[PDB]
Amino acid sequence: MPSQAALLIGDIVHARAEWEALSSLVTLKEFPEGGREKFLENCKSGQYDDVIAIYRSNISTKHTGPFDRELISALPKSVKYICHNGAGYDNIDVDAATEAGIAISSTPIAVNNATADVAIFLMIGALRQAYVPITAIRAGEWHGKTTLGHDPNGKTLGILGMGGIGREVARRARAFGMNIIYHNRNKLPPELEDGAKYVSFDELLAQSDVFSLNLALNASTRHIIGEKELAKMKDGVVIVNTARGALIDEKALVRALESGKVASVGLDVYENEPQVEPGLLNNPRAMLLPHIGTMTYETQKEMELLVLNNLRSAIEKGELLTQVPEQK
Repeated sequence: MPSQAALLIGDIVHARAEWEALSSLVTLKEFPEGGREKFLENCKSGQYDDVIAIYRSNISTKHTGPFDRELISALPKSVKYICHNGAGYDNIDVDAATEAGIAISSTPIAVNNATADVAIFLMIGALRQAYVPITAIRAGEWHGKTTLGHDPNGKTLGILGMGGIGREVARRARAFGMNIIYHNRNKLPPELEDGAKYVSFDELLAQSDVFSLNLALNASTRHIIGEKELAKMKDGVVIVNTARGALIDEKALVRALESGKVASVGLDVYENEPQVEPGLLNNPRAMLLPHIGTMTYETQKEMELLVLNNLRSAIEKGELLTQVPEQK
């Protein structure tokens, strides 16, 4: 009927022009900040009662809290679409949305290159324990206590969750001379394996020299790598995570670093970020970044544009471009 609106939660950094352009189709509304309590008050107040679609992002969670069952339950009945900026969306309760008649899109295949770039950066950092020489040169110590690292050449990269990101990690890692193995719940068809060898979960733990993971976070993949799994890995394994930190029992990871079971880690993500377990943060043999995977100009703008294109498709045609696989 008349009077459709779109609501922006949080900020749009790179694609403001594309957002403003949607005003030819709908009334543009914004919730740039304010907290969950105030967001819920706005919902109950009727002011969003014409909103058919919502743009939100992983970062914008700080302004509303997650789009969990409770928040979805408060959304006005008008809402038909939530277009999310991020390849991960573990802060949206997808089934609650389905029940409320809301379709969700995310941003898959825009994050792949940048995240993989950071995964390989982290892997080489971890294999060289590069925080030591990075710190030493700046301190005027030259090498300082730098120790010899290991070459990735001839070594096995194991990938738990071979998907778009994993394939781009594998492509890079092969150029470094690595052999690639992976485990998904189901073997991928040959073009999607793109050269990698399928193995069981236990075999992935046993055979990886560098172990990396790309899983969606959920109640069952939380701590999928815990004490038991670390104990199955090779002595001297290096672990890389650019996915979600809570996939690993970080306290168990710290104990495994401490015993020498794990030689090093290359992390971009953490179980309670922005907090990092102290024994992890304080370990100069670890290679650690503060979740910078997609923090580039080209990737961030591509991610925004994908969300806005989903929105425009939803409004004009009543369909999404990248609807989440749960609903599809």
